[PDB]
Amino acid sequence: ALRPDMGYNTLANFRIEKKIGRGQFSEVYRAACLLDGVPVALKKVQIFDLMDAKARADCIKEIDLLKQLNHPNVIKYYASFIEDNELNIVLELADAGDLSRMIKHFKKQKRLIPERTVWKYFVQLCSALEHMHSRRVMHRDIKPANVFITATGVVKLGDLTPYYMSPERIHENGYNFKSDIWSLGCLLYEMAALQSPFYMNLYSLCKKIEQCDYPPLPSDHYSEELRQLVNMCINPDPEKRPDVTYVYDVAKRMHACTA
Ligand SMILES: Nc1ncnc2c1ncn2[C@@H]1O[C@H](COP(=O)(O)OP(=O)(O)O)[C@@H](O)[C@H]1O
Ligand SMILES: [Mg+2]
Ligand code: NI
Repeated sequence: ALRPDMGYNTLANFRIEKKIGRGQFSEVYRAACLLDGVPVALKKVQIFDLMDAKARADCIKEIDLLKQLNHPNVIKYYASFIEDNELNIVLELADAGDLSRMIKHFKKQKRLIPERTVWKYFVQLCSALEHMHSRRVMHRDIKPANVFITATGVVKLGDLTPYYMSPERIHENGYNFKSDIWSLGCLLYEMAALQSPFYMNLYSLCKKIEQCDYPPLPSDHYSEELRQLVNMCINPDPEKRPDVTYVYDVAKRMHACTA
């Protein structure tokens, strides 16, 4: 039964329409908020059957930080709450596809993504990430499949064996902001090459990374600007990588003067 005072924080205020995903830790549904008709993704997690006191604190503290985020290029966290012995996370529905599939399209058509199109999407992604960093929140899982795109071409940085392993993460050092920058650079490269720069185990990956053993992007399709931005973002040394604000400023310049 409906509970109007409860907003997005109770299952009674949602109607489940379809199971749309199965995760390793969760099951994901499409649903509608009965109060305003807004469609949403609803995750249900058995955190009591998989987590411990400490983990639940970390996860829940993190989710609560995430709900404060508010930006057009970042998946919105409307609510989270314990109910039926489960963590329920209510998220902005991002239903139309993602960067991983866009890249498959181009591969299938045997075409590269024009530089202009790369910037069109990358600049939105930078916008998303600068918002997060400005709020002192690290994303932690930047990868093409986690970069949703609406039917209208809007980037939606999705909800936080990882796809892009940074050197500090490979060696179990702390993830931090420069680690997001590393992923961001790998993603820019992947948009331009249609493959990860380091496309195979962690030792050989470490080797490759320390020696920049990745194939160069073709200079006849991609500007020095695009290629240098990749180069500096995936520098093995975190201190050599630029902050997100510098990356964003280039993306905006390049988006402006290629469109
Ligand atoms: N906000 C969302 N909107 C639509 N689908 C989503 C959303 N978040 C996740 N999904 C889908 O749910 C599936 C599994 O969720 P996932 O993020 O892997 O959860 P976990 O990693 O905790 O198991 C994925 O295929 C993904 O496409
Ligand atoms: Mg999963
Ligand atoms: Ni190593």
